[PDB]
Amino acid sequence: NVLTVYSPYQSNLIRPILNEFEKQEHVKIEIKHGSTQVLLSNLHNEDFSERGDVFMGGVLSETIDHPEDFVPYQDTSVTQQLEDYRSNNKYVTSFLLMPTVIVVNSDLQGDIKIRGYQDLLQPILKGKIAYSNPNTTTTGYQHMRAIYSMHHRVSDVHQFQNHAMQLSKTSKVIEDVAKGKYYAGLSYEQDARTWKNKGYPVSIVYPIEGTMLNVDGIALVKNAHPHPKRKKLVQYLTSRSVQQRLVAEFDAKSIRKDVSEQSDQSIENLKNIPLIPKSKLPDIPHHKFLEMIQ
Repeated sequence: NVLTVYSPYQSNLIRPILNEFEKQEHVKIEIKHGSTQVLLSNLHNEDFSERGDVFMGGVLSETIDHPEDFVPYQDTSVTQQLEDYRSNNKYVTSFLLMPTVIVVNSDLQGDIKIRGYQDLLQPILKGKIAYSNPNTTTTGYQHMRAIYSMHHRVSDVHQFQNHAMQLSKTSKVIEDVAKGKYYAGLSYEQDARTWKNKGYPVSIVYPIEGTMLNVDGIALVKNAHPHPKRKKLVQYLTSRSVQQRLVAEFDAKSIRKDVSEQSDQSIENLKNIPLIPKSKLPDIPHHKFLEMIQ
């Protein structure tokens, strides 16, 4: 009896973690891959009997437009989760924290000042910075929410979109910035660090106006025959020892109170990041926000 997991994460990065669960619980996991929104849409158009069991990863509490596709579940670990990033919606369990960032090509930058979104509007940068399509990528979507949160003006989003090139994939932003095609781009910490660590001249900037923190989540999928091990998979992924392993192996921060941000790589501490005031984060459904800025 196969346990089926939807995940927007690259399989090569989640396989070691899930393989340990496979051994512990004597179950085979099958992973369906794609972008967050492709997976959510295919899941939506699947019959109950063909749906998988768990949606693992992605900013689910900001992108799920069909809560009816998921099963309310409150994880054992929630009382041990950071209070500010606890889901607040019954069908998502918060899992990891990931800052969105501006990436800057430090060879190209010279004397150009870039501390946040409004610096990206300088004339010297016109047409020479990049972001990813917010309608199809979670990273583009989150960045447009961040820009909207500065003054709650759609016109700020449109202004930025008249200054920056839109790319079809988030991975193209960091690659094209790293390789010198653009001065700067809108990305997220893991991608930025990945390419920085390859040796490219990538500087990481947390937008001073306000930095959007991605809360990745896990959700149980509503299907006809739920796998008996699926809740144990959620508990496993939010357990202290797995969360410790994720902070140590990735440029992500744990959702847990009792897990430290210390890790042998490059990472700023949350307390030093200029996060968007909570009373600023637009409380707008995914599809409605995209219609707002269309």
